Amino acid sequence: GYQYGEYAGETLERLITDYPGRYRGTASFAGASKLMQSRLGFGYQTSRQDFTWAGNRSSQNVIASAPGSSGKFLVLGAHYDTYYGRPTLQGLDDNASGAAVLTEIARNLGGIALENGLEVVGFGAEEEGLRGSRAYVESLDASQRANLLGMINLDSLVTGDKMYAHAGSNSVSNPALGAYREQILRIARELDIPLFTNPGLNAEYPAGTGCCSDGESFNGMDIPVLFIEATNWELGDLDGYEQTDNPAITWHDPAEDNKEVLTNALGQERIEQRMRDFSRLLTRLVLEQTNADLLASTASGGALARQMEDQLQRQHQALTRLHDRRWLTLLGSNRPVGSFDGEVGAEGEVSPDSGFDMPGNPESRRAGVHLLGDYRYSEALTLGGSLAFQRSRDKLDHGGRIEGDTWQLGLFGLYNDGGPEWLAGELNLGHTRYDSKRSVYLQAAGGPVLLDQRLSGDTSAWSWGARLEGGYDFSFGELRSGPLAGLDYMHYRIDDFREDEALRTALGYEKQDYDSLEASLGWRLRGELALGARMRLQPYASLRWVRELADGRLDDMDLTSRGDGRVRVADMGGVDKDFGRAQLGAQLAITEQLGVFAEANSRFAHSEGNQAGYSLGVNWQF
Ligand SMILES: NC(=[NH2+])NCCC[C@H](N)C(=O)O
Ligand SMILES: [Zn+2]
Ligand SMILES: [Zn+2]
Repeated sequence: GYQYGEYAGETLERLITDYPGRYRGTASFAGASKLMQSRLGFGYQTSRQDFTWAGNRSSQNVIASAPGSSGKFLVLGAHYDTYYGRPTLQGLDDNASGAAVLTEIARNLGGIALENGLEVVGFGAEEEGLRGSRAYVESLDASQRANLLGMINLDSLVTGDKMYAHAGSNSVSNPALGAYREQILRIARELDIPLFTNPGLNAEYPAGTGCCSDGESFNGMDIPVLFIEATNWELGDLDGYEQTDNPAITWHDPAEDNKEVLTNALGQERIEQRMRDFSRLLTRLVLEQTNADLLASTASGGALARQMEDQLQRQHQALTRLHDRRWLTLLGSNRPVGSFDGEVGAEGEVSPDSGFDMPGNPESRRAGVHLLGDYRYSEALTLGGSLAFQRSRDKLDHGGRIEGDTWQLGLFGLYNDGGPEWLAGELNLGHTRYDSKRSVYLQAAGGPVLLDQRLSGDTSAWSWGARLEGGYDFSFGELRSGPLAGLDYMHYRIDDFREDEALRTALGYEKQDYDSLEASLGWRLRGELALGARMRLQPYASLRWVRELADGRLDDMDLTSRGDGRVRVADMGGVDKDFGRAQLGAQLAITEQLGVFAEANSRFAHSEGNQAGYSLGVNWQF
């Protein structure tokens, strides 16, 4: 997509060349307004609103609106009108740059969900005595004025060497009025964007505040106001009229303010760079202010929490698969009770990136240690334990990464009287420690990177539960296979953790107390192909369905952003409660003690959820 400000440059060129000399009662003005609406119409319900003042005098202003859940919109006003006594002559410095940056911001916010709506307003006939802004405020009713979260104004975004962003003249009463001024100062400081403010040297104007722009009408209410202009308050009468210390001339007039003249005197690189800086700065300000960044961060946090729960369930399903391999081994050559029968080994797993489902493209890989041991008399029932370690570095998108060491303790008892029928049981306990590193990559459709922040966090989550399986089967030849039924239960608990990073996008999680009840039914296989003097392969595969009787995994979490702290409901999507998983592989025995394996587990659902996974490990039975 287009970089930061390139689209602003394109729309500036179109505005200044195709429709120069835009003023009230002009066909060029109508063409310019049509162009203005056409530029920012992406993702907006643009609707020009004609107004009148003093009878015959009338004009119109472009309004682009984005629906907001909170019902309080933020207004980005910037007129596209030139001086009245300047017909058919391009006005660049006056507000062409402002209009270009405004359309740039409107497009960069297009297609983005916003908790607070954005109402990009392109004013007109402003040079005629602020008619557009006053008429817009007049059209506002009590509800709109109550819901005016704030106002941002643009004007003369090129000529001024040092850019400024000063709040309204009403900042003297409420010290908190200049909230937008403070936010834009913070963003400019954090993005290496030089942005001063009003020095307040002149007593005629309030310190840190501007005047004589669109927000003169918005000052009527105690709402944040932000004038964004490029001037030079340390030069001339300290009122910004001499906006540039360069030779140049300086304001809107026929004799100056032309594309070629500005390019020759101030350099095209300067105008382009200032337009890019304004685009990026205001895009970040609108993101942080309309809480669109908070909405994106909460959406990414919901995705991260869902993926963390999926990682925990994947780890415990890997533990149960290890138990299943041990049971496969145990179902043959029962051997005398007692003696030495402990087992140990390392197991690894590679998860293909084809799982998808979760928004982060979950490419994962598992590895770790595990222990085993089991003996009991009568050779029918044998109960034993296991001590497992696992570190599944489930990797998100845009550099996101989740990883956690895990300790697992299980007690399982396998019962078989030597016949076709068998049954068993199982329990588990897991004390993992996630090191969350998620990414919040928010960008417009075809637009540049609006914001790319990486959060970090540390959480410990416990998990317990129970399990049991069994069945019976016949066999043709040396290989057996038949129906197996099982019950899986795990009451995961993910403790609340707050992100270490101090940003707006950092989140504050909550305790997750949810249970998964995977009732199952399927078919299994088990055989022995003893090719070689010591090798005895154990083919085995499964095709079993699962139907949850409960939530399975938490759907919606109450999250609060560190920037604001309000209660935000984040949706992690639906929970696939109707699917089935399949297994495949075999187990080798290099000797009586050593033995490798290669199991592939592949959850399959026809509607949504097709996770896949491979695994290879070696057991030293000693
Ligand atoms: N001292 C100032 N605030 N000067 C800037 C005035 C800009 C003027 N309202 C315009 O739109 O062209
Ligand atoms: Zn002007
Ligand atoms: Zn202006």
